[PDB]
Amino acid sequence: TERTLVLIKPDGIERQLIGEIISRIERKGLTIAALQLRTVSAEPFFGSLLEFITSGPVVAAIVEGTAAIAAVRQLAGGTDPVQAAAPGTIRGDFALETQFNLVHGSDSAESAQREIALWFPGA
Amino acid sequence: TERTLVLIKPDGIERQLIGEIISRIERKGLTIAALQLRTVSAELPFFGSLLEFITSGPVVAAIVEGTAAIAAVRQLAGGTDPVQAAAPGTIRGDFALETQFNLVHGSDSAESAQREIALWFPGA
Amino acid sequence: TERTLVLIKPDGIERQLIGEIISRIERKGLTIAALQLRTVSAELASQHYAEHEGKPFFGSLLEFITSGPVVAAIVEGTAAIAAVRQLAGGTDPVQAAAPGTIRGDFALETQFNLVHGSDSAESAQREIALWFPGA
Amino acid sequence: TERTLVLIKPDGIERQLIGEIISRIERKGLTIAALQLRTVSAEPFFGSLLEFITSGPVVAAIVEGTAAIAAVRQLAGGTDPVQAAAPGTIRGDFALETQFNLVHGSDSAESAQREIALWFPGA
Amino acid sequence: TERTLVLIKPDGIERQLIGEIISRIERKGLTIAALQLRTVSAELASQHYAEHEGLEFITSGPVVAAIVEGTAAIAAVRQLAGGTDPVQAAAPGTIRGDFALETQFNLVHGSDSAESAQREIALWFPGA
Amino acid sequence: TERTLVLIKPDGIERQLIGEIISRIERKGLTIAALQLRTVSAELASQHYAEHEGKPFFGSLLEFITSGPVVAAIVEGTAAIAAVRQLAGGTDPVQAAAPGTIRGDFALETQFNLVHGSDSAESAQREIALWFPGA
Repeated sequence: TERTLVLIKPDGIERQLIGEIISRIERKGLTIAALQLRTVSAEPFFGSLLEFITSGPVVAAIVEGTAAIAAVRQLAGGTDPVQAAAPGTIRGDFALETQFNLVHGSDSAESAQREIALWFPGA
Repeated sequence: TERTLVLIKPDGIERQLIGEIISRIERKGLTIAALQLRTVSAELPFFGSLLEFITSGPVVAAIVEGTAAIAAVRQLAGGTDPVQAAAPGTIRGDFALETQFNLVHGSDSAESAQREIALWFPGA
Repeated sequence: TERTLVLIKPDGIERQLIGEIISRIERKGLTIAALQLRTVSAELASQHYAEHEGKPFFGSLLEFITSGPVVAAIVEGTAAIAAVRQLAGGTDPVQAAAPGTIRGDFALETQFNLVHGSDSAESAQREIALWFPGA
Repeated sequence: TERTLVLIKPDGIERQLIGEIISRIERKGLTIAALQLRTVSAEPFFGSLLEFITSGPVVAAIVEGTAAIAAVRQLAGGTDPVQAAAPGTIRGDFALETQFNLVHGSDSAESAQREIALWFPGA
Repeated sequence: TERTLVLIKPDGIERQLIGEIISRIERKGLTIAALQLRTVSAELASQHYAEHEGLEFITSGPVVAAIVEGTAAIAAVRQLAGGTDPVQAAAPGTIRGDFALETQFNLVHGSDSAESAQREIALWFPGA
Repeated sequence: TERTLVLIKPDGIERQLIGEIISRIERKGLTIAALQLRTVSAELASQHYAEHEGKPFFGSLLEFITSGPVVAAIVEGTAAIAAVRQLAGGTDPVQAAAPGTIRGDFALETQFNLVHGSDSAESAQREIALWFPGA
């Protein structure tokens, strides 16, 4: 039904949490339509590879399923891992501060459209 | 103590989540007092019937008991809509995407639990 | 595809390991064709363990299996019989059960080794006919 | 950065949840800076070993990391495990009533400083 | 320190076991140096399975290919995957022993030697 | 019925696997009778590894075990000694440790194999008296 772009941020990779994050997406009922470990370099940031991340390794993925956009953001949790993110979310269970909150998901069908076109051309 | 009836809906059985759902119940501190995989045929106001809270298909019925069992099960299960209502950390919040296929049902009150238990587990 | 009978014995119920045990069966790719928590009557216990009559441990097996409720299930799928035995592990949870099995991960001694699975095709048919005559 | 005191109450030890509770602290990004299984006898109760626990075995730990105090309270959940603790917390996932809610974490920076000096002198 | 090729076979994607398989690789202490979900073509499948000279399952659905790196990565991955037959050979606690039932659908593949690791990596991840 | 000494070596502490290791001991049915995170003194190191003195690698053992904190524990229960060795797995995490063990699932090489458990009843008594004098 819906498609959303999810990024596992560099801190998520450095902490060996790639599979744990994918598992929570998969058990939610969502499917991994695209997946790739990427390296993003240095050099406002709207529509670029650095829009939601700092330069470093990142895992991009197209997540597909019913209500995928809203469900991914549900799984991820609020921005601040302690102040806003609910327990049981990726950020609530695994993160401490906003600067290193592990994951990003599209915030709208509008964003998912361009984001997916940016990271997975022709998808 | 306290008793409530749980149903693992057909979508929960199809997705191989029987043990996962029971595990969450047990780790909460609740005990499985009864348990049975059932089949329910299509019956053509659904109150007090086997199809009250489920559609036609296989289902696992279970009596769960323990302190605050009724509210505890409702907490573990989560709100109706697994994305807009169910909190993360719940069965529905963690494993489901749409209301029609939200995996589980738990009695919402003592009188419901009493009625549903006698239906699915006569004599218990 | 095959069918086998799985028993979660009273110690597995007492330890609230029902979900964990069923989870290991499901993730293995096997399906639960029948499932029931029940108490074992003296008659059924003597039927289930008929092969052990005359052996010194026969009496204690009957006592234990009737000491508390069990969970019986029919597990179905490709090579279900051998797959369940693999998941369960060897008899002695420490000296025989490999790590990663139910007994290897959760049990310490033989008389409290949590689960049982039919040991062969003939036993599977015999035990299913006994525990689930309608299946 | 911060440090807080965690107690695993006797009921948490009885239910064999020491590793589970410690596991949830570590996967949050926090570190166990000190740890000890203690026995506490029975003797208001402010500043004493029995302030947040009844007599019985207890596991005391110093938990360290960014926002450690608030993070541990988040992981633990509200007092009543069913009416207050959120799903995905230790109490929301593992406990049923306030009398046996498994775990305690310092509720403030002053409590952490005070509780740490009591359970781990010289720390 | 070694590199090895890991393939999550089409049955592994279908059963939504990508994260579970990668989790076991990571907790073992190994790192994911490359990762990609992709569809396998006839040409590539013939190169990978060129060892069988005497209509392929690898081209039915997508697969996840990955380079896994770390100390004794090659042997460690084989240990994690388990023997070929998930019931008769794979040890409990392995990917196959815990999640699979028959050789036809044993979920995952890992390079069986240093030589095959280099040939498989050069085939699936040229330029890596 | 038995007690054994369990060490989470500095690499197990560095990798934040304390809870994972304790969980595997607990779910096996074993109990934690003693538990403490501590730093190993020079004296304690030479005492724990005294059986390796004179060997060339004796210096590397002392340096590693004092390179960072450890968690020491007394694990108790039926067959606790053999059960802990079962959970930990063989020495080499890849070539000897079985899948499903602590070393088989989390470690790659011998010098960083995370945990140690007493290998016999004599060793258990000797190691407990050294690490937990009052126990």
